[PDB]
Amino acid sequence: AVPFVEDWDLVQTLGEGAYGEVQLAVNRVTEEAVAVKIVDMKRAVDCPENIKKEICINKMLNHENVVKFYGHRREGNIQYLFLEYCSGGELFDRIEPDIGMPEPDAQRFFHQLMAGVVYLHGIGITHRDIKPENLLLDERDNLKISDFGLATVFRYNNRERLLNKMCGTLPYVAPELLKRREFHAEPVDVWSCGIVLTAMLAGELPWDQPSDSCQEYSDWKEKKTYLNPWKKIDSAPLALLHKILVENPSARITIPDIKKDRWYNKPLK
Ligand SMILES: N[C@H](COc1cncc(-c2ccc3c(c2)/C(=C/c2ccc[nH]2)C(=O)N3)c1)Cc1c[nH]c2ccccc12
Repeated sequence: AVPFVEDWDLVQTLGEGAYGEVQLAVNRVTEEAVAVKIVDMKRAVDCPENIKKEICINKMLNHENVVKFYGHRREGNIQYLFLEYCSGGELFDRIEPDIGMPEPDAQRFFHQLMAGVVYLHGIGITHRDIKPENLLLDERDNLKISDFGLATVFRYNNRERLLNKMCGTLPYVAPELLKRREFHAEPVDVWSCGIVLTAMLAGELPWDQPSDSCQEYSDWKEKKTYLNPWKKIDSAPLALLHKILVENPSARITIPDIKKDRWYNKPLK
């Protein structure tokens, strides 16, 4: 075999957190760039099971819209995850505050968001947590979902399993996830997408949590869109968010339909 092909240099860190340390690894021969997550299984009850599922799931993914997987290699506590690098950073830094971005692009990024999700759900896999700082980019600004830590299989042998685990992100989390003891899983993800849109359409979140106890959120129901944060969102998409961000998860436009949307299939715009 070719010499020095297993050695990757550690240039800079891509992040930092309570998850671990995803460093940017570069080959030693080809200079092939890759990201490496350094999750640490500590003590005697916490990650050893949560990192296994992640590693266990990333072994199913295979789409140009999802953090490509390569492998891993356990070294006791220090675990290394080799996932497709991204020079296009996160979409999170592509959103201007109280502004957003060129509509013609949000429509774009949205599509890809649906492709990955479509994909996932296709094989019965919920991400249970979507958001800009997760939706990465590449050299061609091609959206690429990431972070399958809070992922879980909702469908196995054509037998959808309902959920109950309330793990996500309060603003981006669905509303029924904070109301019903049990609930489907596909929807929640779609709802989490709607935000992503307005997030790229308004350059600001809509609320803190989809609860009647939250000011604005209450108004979004009364259809109070007049000059509210949903003022920077033209009808075209806002009409889609009306259908998306719907109270009754048992009446929330799907993806096969999001696809059928009018703003969703509008040229350039
Ligand atoms: N590990 C997390 C980051 O979330 C991730 C979890 N799992 C996987 C990834 C991940 C996977 C593949 C990746 C990247 C990131 C990545 C990031 C990147 C940054 C700049 C350019 N590229 C890349 O190019 N390929 C990222 C750090 C964190 C944990 N808790 C936090 C609280 C606040 C801020 C950060 C964190």
